[PDB]
Amino acid sequence: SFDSLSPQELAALHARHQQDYAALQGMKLALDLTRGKPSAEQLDLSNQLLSLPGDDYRDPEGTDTRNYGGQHGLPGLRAIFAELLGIAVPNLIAGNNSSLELMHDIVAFSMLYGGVDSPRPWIQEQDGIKFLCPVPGYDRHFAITETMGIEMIPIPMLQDGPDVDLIEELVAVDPAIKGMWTVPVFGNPSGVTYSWETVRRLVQMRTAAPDFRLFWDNAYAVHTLTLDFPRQVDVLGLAAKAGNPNRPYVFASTSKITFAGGGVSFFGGSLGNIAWYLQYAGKKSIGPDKVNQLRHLRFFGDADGVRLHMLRHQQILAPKFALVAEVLDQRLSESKIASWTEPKGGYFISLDVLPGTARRTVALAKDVGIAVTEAGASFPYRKDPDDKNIRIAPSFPSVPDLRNAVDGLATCALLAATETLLN
Amino acid sequence: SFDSLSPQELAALHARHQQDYAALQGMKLALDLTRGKPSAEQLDLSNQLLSLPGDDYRDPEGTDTRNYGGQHGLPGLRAIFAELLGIAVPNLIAGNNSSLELMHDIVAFSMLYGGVDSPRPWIQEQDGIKFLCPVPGYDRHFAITETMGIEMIPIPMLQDGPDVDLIEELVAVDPAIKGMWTVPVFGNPSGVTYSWETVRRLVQMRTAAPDFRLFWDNAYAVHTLTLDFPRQVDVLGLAAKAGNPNRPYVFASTSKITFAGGGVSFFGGSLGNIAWYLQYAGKKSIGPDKVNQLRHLRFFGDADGVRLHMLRHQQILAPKFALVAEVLDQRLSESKIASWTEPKGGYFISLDVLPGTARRTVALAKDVGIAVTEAGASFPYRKDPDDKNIRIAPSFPSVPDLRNAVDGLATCALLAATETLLN
Ligand SMILES: Cc1ncc(COP(=O)(O)O)c(/C=N/[C@@H](CC(=O)c2ccccc2N)C(=O)O)c1O
Ligand SMILES: Cc1ncc(COP(=O)(O)O)c(CN)c1O
Ligand SMILES: O=C(O)c1cc(O)c2ccccc2n1
Repeated sequence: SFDSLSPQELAALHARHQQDYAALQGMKLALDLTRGKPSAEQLDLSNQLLSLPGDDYRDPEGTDTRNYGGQHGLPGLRAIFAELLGIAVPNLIAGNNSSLELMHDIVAFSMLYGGVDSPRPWIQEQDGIKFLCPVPGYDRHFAITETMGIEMIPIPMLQDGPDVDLIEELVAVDPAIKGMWTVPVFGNPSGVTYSWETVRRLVQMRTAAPDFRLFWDNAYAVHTLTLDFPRQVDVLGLAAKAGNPNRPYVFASTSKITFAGGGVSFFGGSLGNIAWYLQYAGKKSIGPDKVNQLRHLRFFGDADGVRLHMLRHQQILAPKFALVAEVLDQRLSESKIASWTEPKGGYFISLDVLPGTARRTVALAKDVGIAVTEAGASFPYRKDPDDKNIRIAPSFPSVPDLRNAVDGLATCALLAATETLLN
Repeated sequence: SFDSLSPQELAALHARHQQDYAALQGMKLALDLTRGKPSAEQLDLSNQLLSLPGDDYRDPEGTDTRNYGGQHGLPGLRAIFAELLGIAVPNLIAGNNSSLELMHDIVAFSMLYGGVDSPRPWIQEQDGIKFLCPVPGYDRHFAITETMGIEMIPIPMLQDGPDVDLIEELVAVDPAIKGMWTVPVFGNPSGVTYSWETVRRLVQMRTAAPDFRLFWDNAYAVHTLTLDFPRQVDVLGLAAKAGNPNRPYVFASTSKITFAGGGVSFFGGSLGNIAWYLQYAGKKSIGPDKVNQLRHLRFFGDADGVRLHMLRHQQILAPKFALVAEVLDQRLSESKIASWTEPKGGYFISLDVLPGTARRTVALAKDVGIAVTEAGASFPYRKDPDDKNIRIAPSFPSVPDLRNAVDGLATCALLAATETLLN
């Protein structure tokens, strides 16, 4: 254990780490733990999509999916995800291949036009616009707010959601706070799922801004690492009962169900928000790709079809997550320099190494050929005040590559730890 | 000859037309000439896309199209349209199913961020922003500028392009004019193709705004109604020789080549404009749908494959355009109340009836069950100052429906003419 270590014991331990690191570099590795994309083996599960939908190009309504028209998306596919998400079909639309693009356009519409009940477009707010950002969180959420000039306020994540006490306090006195980024199930990468009590408070709390929005990015809605699927909290129902029906914007995607970048996105909200979004989305496109929505409807068949498909993903992913946890445990637990999540779903593991050493750890790994996500990536402005957090993405590499990559990463974290202790 | 006539005879002809209109009212019609979309017969030409790409999900470069990554689009598909458009592959990207969406986002980026060489974002221009709009023009272009609060200035269309003399005088002295909408080949709905000399002048003219842009929406680039395809003028090359390389934004689409709403879009520009667009598009999406780009590349094979496919469209469309022309000629020519285009390509015929009667003509047709595009639809703010222009969309209906609909429209146009003449 490294808080109990003598001065000689630390110098010798640092020396052993130096040899481990020397040995590691001599292996000339070329490994990568940085992107959360499905493995080829996962993608193969959806290869039937590559020959679908075949000659019958009509959906169950009789719609010719090959021709212009229809902003809402195919109702038959929406009905499947309506069940999975617990959102009524009229409150859910299906888009193109990117939920991020839906999230981006909603922010852009808010800047240029204002939301459905905004006093003015957000670009006209002379004191600027703020979003609350539970951390660790999703760097592509932060990039959207950063690029639009929206200030980001980081919020600690707790076991069953973010720090709602803190959130409630900020929004009570600051009318400039217009939004909050969330991934409310198996968060990227905390792995935290918001409890019902957390959700109830977030949709009931009084906000100084009358048009405050929850960006409810349910990217991992069905993405279990066990054989159970999580119950979806009824965020839209709770918000309406609280008198804030327009507050949540719900997003989902099949990027990690079928093809990453070749899937279908979803947006859910109040009827007022659906009409608001479609009014402005109609200036941008005649409508989404109905053929790809038809392929997905034919492939899935129904919601049980999606569930069955997700357990097939789970059987591939779960051993990779178990391996990462075991390796971190065997290399790091005794030193007590680190801690990590053991998620029940989602695509990431969040590792905290010794404070003050995360950047160094990442740099050490890069010079032995192990690519590790940049330090601070899960924080707005890439600013991790403790310089401790590293994201690990287990999905893509083979099991043997994953073992080599995480064992090397652990070697780098230990040497970085002894380096800082000696100073 | 209506305009030279004899008052009881004018009254008698009006009585004649009324009998024609009563007859039309009997036939209990339900017809529609408003839909600029491919017929089901045209869409059938591309039904093999519904089973593509099949088992081989890799492009020629080995890219797994089922997984994340890559903003430019598949190089093999870009190479086909690079040849068709005369734009080098690095200067052309392929998007999702909507070129309109590319145009919208570029305008949105210009408002929020400014273009690559703008002095400031357009939303920071205290005197506002204007676009030049050749008329008749594309209403969805006008909807983008209208929704963004960009003032539109209509420009008369002439035989070989818009009124370049007028355009040159406006842009030289007004720094608020930032852009011009164009459809430079087979314009929607004028059918006018910009001449080589016109293109040359538009890319050389001095503009008061240093970041003036030509929105070069080449929607109908290969969409001939004869057995020959137009030359593509090298707008990007000519602009670069003029010292204005950033001036043109080129757009294209397969919406009327393969599936309308299920095709692939394209954006072309200087290397600076490509990098500028992708920088901000990268905040919106991880990237476009490579699998649909793969289906199109596999379906088309090469540029000659696209050309032959377009000739298959021409065989379906040309008799429909010929029928409309034949009916208008036989019913309206003697009266001299009207004139219409005879386009060599594109999707529309532009009809001018007697000035002051277009709104009435449309109402009369609707009241006998013939839906006709509303007066002013091809003008910014829906303002046709002469109340004469009607757009005809020949592509969608069957030959018998097209014949009945255009013949009905003529009766309404004739009846509307005699009404105003007696008044
Ligand atoms: C919470 C949340 N919301 C939306 C999305 C995007 O989903 P859409 O495809 O529908 O737009 C995500 C996805 N995250 C992944 C994927 C990712 O970034 C990535 C980026 C570049 C190259 C490869 C990649 N694998 C990651 O963080 O690595 C996400 O976690
Ligand atoms: C001139 C023009 N530009 C753009 C578009 C939009 O095409 P897309 O389907 O690629 O958005 C159309 C529709 N045919 C059009 O006529
Ligand atoms: O939904 C539509 O029917 C629609 C909308 C458009 O902008 C079109 C443009 C060109 C051609 C057909 C079009 N059709």
